[PDB]
Amino acid sequence: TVHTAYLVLSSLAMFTCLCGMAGNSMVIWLLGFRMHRNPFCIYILNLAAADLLFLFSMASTLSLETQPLVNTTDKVHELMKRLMYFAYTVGLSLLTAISTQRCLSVLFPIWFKCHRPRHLSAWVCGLLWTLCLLMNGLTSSFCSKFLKFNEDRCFRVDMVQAALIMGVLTPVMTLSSLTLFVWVRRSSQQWRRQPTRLFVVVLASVLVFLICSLPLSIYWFVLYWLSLPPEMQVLCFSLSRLSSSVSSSANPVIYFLVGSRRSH
Ligand SMILES: CCCCCCCCCCCCCCCC(=O)O
Ligand SMILES: CCCCCCCCCCCCCCCC(=O)O
Ligand SMILES: CCCCCCCCCCCCCCCC(=O)O
Ligand SMILES: CCCCCCCCCCCCCCCC(=O)O
Repeated sequence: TVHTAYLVLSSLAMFTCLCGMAGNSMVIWLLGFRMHRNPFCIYILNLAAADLLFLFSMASTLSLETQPLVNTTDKVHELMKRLMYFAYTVGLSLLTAISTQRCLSVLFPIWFKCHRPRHLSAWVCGLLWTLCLLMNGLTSSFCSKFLKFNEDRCFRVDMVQAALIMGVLTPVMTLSSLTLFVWVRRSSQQWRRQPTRLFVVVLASVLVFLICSLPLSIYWFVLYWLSLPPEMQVLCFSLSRLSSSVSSSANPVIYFLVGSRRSH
């Protein structure tokens, strides 16, 4: 019954996590000190690193939660689960930043070329990492069974994190991507040959972000606390992990391969 769906989806999650390790390692290798004169390369490398950490963290979590969590595979297990959620949050924030950068590259092209700071991406990434680390430190300091545990404070932290994500990251990313789509459609499709590639890649990015990345967020930060019966909460959690791992493994294909002008 449910114990078969759980194990099969966990096996799928492990497989896509390992594929994500391979892909993100290749992307990291291909972006070292070079192929970064393009303003669209710092974000991709940072996203690859964050996705690699996130997929490694689920790989470890799935390996550890198989064997009994008696006394020694529990503290490290929760540590790397917190690491996984931190990396997931920073990856979602990086996706939002990438979409906003792509939108601004066409909404304000003169500013993007002759006025954007050469290191704007660098400190935006640094600020995103710092904010994600601070928020996840708050989350772990109020929700961990080891560090410091509470019910009301943990619920409040989860609620504020869910509000932040679902009211900043999803609206900003969706509006930026749809503004890019509409601007290209209503400004370039009429004059030149229709940019079919741009439309299809933008739609694929939005679709994969909406139906693959959010499930884990909407489960962990919302569906966890709402009173839901068991034997179905496991299914939601496992579907969320599989969708998020698929999204993180497909990010290198949809962001680096589509946009590999330099490596061509
Ligand atoms: C207020 C809470 C935190 C909100 C963080 C939002 C992160 C995504 C939006 C800004 C990122 C992209 C900024 C411009 C990037 C560029 O054009 O190089
Ligand atoms: C962190 C992201 C910051 C984004 C700031 C956007 C700057 C826009 C500046 C005004 C538009 C300049 C180019 C068009 C000029 C015009 O309107 O005629
Ligand atoms: C876990 C906390 C980490 C905090 C700092 C993380 C910084 C990640 C890397 C940001 C900059 C990447 C390289 C930029 C190079 C450049 O364009 O000069
Ligand atoms: C560099 C970014 C910040 C990283 C650290 C974030 C804060 C750590 C977690 C909070 C620990 C203490 C929380 C309050 C404890 C209490 O009120 O009993």
